[PDB]
Amino acid sequence: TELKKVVALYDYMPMNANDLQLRKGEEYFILEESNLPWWRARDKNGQEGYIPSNYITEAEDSIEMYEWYSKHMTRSQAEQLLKQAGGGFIVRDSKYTVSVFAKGEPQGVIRHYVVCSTPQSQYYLAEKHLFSTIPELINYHQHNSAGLISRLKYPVSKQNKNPPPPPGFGYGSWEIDPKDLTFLKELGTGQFGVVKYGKWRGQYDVAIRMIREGSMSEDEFIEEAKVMMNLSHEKLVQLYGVCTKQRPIFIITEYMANGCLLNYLREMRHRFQTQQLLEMCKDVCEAMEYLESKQFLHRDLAARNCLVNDQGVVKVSDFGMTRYVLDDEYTSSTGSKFPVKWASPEVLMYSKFSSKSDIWAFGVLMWEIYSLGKMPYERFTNSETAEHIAQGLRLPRPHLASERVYTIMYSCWHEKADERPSFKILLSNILDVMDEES
Amino acid sequence: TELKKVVALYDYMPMNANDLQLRKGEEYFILEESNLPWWRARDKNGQEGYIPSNYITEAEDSIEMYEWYSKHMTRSQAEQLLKQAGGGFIVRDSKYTVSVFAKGEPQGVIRHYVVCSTPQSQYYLAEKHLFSTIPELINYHQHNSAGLISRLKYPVSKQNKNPPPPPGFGYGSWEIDPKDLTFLKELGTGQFGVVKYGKWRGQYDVAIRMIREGSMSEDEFIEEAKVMMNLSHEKLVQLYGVCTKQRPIFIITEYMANGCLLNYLREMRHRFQTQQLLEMCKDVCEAMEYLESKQFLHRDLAARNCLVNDQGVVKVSDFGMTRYVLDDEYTSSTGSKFPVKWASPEVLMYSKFSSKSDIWAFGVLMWEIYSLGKMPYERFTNSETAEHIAQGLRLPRPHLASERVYTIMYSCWHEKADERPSFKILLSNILDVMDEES
Ligand SMILES: C[C@H]1CN(C2COC2)CCN1c1ccc(Nc2cc(-c3ccnc(N4CCn5c(cc6c5CC(C)(C)C6)C4=O)c3CO)cn(C)c2=O)nc1
Ligand SMILES: C[C@H]1CN(C2COC2)CCN1c1ccc(Nc2cc(-c3ccnc(N4CCn5c(cc6c5CC(C)(C)C6)C4=O)c3CO)cn(C)c2=O)nc1
Repeated sequence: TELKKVVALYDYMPMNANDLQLRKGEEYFILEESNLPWWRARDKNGQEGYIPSNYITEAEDSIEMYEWYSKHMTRSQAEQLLKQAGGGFIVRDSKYTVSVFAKGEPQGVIRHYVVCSTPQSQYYLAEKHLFSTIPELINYHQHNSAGLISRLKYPVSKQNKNPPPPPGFGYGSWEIDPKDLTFLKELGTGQFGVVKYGKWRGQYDVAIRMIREGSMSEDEFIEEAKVMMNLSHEKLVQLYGVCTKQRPIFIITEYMANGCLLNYLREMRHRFQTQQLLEMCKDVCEAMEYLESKQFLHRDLAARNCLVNDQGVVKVSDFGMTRYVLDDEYTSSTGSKFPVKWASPEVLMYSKFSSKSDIWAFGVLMWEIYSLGKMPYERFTNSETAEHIAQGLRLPRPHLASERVYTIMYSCWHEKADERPSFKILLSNILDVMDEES
Repeated sequence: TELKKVVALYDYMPMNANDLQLRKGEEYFILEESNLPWWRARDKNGQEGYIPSNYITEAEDSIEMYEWYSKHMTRSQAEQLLKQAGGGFIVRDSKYTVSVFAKGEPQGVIRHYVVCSTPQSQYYLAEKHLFSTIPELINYHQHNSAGLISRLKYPVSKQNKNPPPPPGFGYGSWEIDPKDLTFLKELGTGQFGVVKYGKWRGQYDVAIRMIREGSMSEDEFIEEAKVMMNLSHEKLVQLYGVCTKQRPIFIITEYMANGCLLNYLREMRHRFQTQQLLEMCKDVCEAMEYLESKQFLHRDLAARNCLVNDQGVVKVSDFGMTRYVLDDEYTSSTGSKFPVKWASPEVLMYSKFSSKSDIWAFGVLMWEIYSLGKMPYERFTNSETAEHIAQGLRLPRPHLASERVYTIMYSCWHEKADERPSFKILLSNILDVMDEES
C-alpha cells in the first residue's frame, strides 16, 4: 500500500540488536505505523529495524527539520536570543512569526514580523515595502517579482501624442491677422454670424467665427476680449484671437471636428458607447470647475453649447457670450428664444443667475447626455415647466442612467440654490462613480 | 526668494519674439508665477522668455512626466489598450492603479493592481507573494528585501541541542539490569520507597526509584508495567524500565535535576521569573493532553507530583501510580493523607474520578503555580473545603495571575463535570494567552 517516510531529527546508535541507527539528515521510510513509541523503518542503505518515534519528522513536518522554526520560541524569548546573537532571521510558532535584528545603530532593534496564512493553504506576510516614491516602486517591480503577474518592465504608452491647444497663437497676440487666416470650408452658422474652419498661417487648424450685423456688441466684446482670452483649460475651447481690424470681426477659436455634442449624441451614435457618456460628463464638469475657479459663469450650458473633437473629448464653448447678444427674444427671461429648458428657478423668476444656476444647467446637461439628446420636458411648455419645477417635479431618470448618476444630477437640481453642490465636489463624485463603474 | 522649476511636457517653437523654445525633457526654471496662461521662465542655456503653462510639469508632477501614469486611463480602457498591446505595466489615476498583461496562455489575462497610499505619505500595493511553502518564502526573503529590516540570511539557531529521553533504554528492554545501574547520589524518599540518581551503563543519566516493603503492589505494577512503559511524551517523565529480578524492584526513570516543581517555586525562586510560570502551565497541559489522548488518568496531579529539569521545563510524573498504593489513609477518599486540596467534588463525594477530576486538579495546579506554591485553602480544613466547593466558592486569583488565566483555571473548576473543558482546548487557550502576553 502507501509508503511513509520521515527525516532523521537526531542521530541514534542502536543500544539493542532490534534497533536501527538513525543519522540526522538521513531520511528513513517507516515500514509500519502504530501508537507505540518505537516503529520499524528502513534506510536507503537497505537496513531495517525499530527506531524511536521521537526522532522522526513527517514530510510536511520539514518546518521542524529546518534550523529556523522554533515552536518554543516566543515574542520575548526570541528577542532575548536575537539580542545576544546581535539581522538574525529566526522563525517561531504562533500561524507563525519571524524575528530579525537590526545592525551604526548600536541600540539593537528587533522586529516581530508575523506570517499570515491564506485561506487557500498559501502563506504570506503582512508587510509592505512602503515605497515613498511611485517611480521608485515602479523601478523596484521593474527589477523584481513582488508577487506580480510579471515584472513592471514593459511600459504601456502611445505614440499618438498631440500637443495641447496653444493658449493663443502667440504671446500677447490678441489680434489675429486675416491674411494669416486660411479659410477652408464652412462649419454652419451661429447665433451671431457664420462659422468656417480655416488654418492660421496655413499650419494651425483654427475655426473662424465671423459675426453678423447687429448680432453682438462688438465694443463690449473687444473690451472683455482680453479677459475671455485669459480663460484657458483642457476641457475648454481655446480662443486663439480676434481679428477686429476687419469687419465682421473674426473670432478665431479652437477647431472641433465633431461639432456640437448635442448633434453628436443625436446623429453620430455610431462612434461612442454607453460607457463613455460618463467620461463626457466628467469633461464638462472639469470645464465647469475651472470656469468656476475663475469666477466666470457659462450662463448658457447645454449639449448644444458643447463641442467634440476627433479624439471624442467634449469641451465647453461660447463661455459667457450671452453678455454680447442683441436678440431680445433670447436675452430676456420671458423671451421666446430663451432656454427655459435649462434655466433655473431663480433665473426664470427674478433673473438671479449664478454659479448655482450654472450647476442646474450642468445637471440638465448630464440628464440630456444620458438621454442621448432628448429634449428636456418634451411634452411640457415654457410655463408648465416652471410650474412643475416649483411644485417639486424633476426630470426623470434616463434608461441608461444608474441611480447614482441620477442622484448626482438630481442634487444638481436642489430647490435651494445655496444647497446646490459645487463643481469641485461634483467632479469628485463623478470620478468616484467612474472608478466604481470601471 | 524661492525658485520654481518644471519639466518640459512637450516641445514648443516660439511663434512670437516674446516666447521661449520648450523642448521635451529640458527643465526650465519659472521666473514668475501668475494665473495667466503664459509665464516667463529661464533655460539652462541661459535664455529666458514667456512659455505656455500647458507645457510645464511641477517637480512633484513628475508622475505625469513619466511614460506610464495616465490619469485618463480607466479600469476598462486600460485593459483594452493592454490587450491590443499584447506584460505591459501601465499606471493610471484612481490613489492610483496599475495594469499588467499575461503572456503559452494565448487567452490574454489582465490584472488591475491598485496602488495604496500610507497615511504617512508613503505608497505600497495590496499584493502578497502568496508563497505556498514556508521555506520557499524564507529563501525568497533570504535573497530579497521585501520591505524587511534585512534579508533573511542569518539563521538564529542554538548549539545546545540535546537528544530527547530514549523511550526506554532499548527496544523491548523492559527489564533493566541492576549491574548496569550506576548509583551515584540520593534524591530523597518517596511515598513507596527511596529514590537515588544513578547512571544506566554509566553513560545514561537515570533516576532509580527503589520501592519500600509493603508500600506498593509489585505484582499489579509489573502487570501494567508494559502499559505505563507505552506512555511517552516530551512533557512526561520517561520511564526507562524496571529491575524486577532484584528486591526492592527498581523503577529506573528519567532524571530531573530541579526535582519537584512545588519546591522549585517555593525555594528555587532565584532561577525563574513571573513570565515563565505560564510556560510551565503550558508544559503541564501538554502532558495532560497526551495522557488524555491515551485514555490514561494522572489521578494525582499537583506541583508536588511534577518535576523540573536543568533546562527549566516541567514534566508530570508518577502518572497513575495510585493504583499501586498500600497506604489506606492515602487511597481512601476519607483518609488523612488523601489530597482533598486538589480533589474534586464528585471524587470527594462518591469517588467517581475521571478526566474531569484530572482537569479540576490541573486547574488547582495552575492556581498554585501562579501562587508561587501557596497551599490551596491554607485557612480551611478538609471538611470546610468541601463545604465551600459545594456552596460555590472557588480559589481566589493570585496576585500575579491575569483575569484571563484566572478565567481559565476557573473554567477548570466547573461544578458540572460534563461542562469542564478538555485539555486540548485548555492548551489552545493557554497558547492564545501566551501569544497575547508575548
Ligand atoms: C458635424 C459636422 C457634420 N458635417 C456634415 C456631415 O457631412 C456634412 C458638416 C459639419 N459638421 C460640423 C463639423 C465641425 C463642427 N465644429 C465647430 C462648430 C462651431 C459652430 C458652428 C455653428 N454654430 C455654432 N454656434 C452655436 C452656439 N452659439 C453660437 C453663438 C452663441 C451660441 C449660444 C449663445 C447664446 C451663447 C451665443 C455659435 O456660434 C458653433 C459654435 O461656435 C464652432 N467651432 C469652433 C467648431 O469647431 N461643427 C459642425
Ligand atoms: C532539589 C534538590 C535540592 N538538593 C539540595 C540542595 O542542596 C541539596 C537535594 C536534591 N534535590 C533534588 C534534586 C533532584 C530531584 N529530582 C527527582 C526527584 C524524585 C523524587 C524524589 C523523592 N520523592 C519522590 N516522590 C514524590 C511523589 N510520589 C512518589 C510516589 C508517589 C508519589 C505520589 C503518589 C501518591 C502517586 C505515589 C515519589 O516517589 C520523587 C518523584 O518520584 C524522582 N526523580 C526521578 C527525580 O529526578 N529531586 C530533588
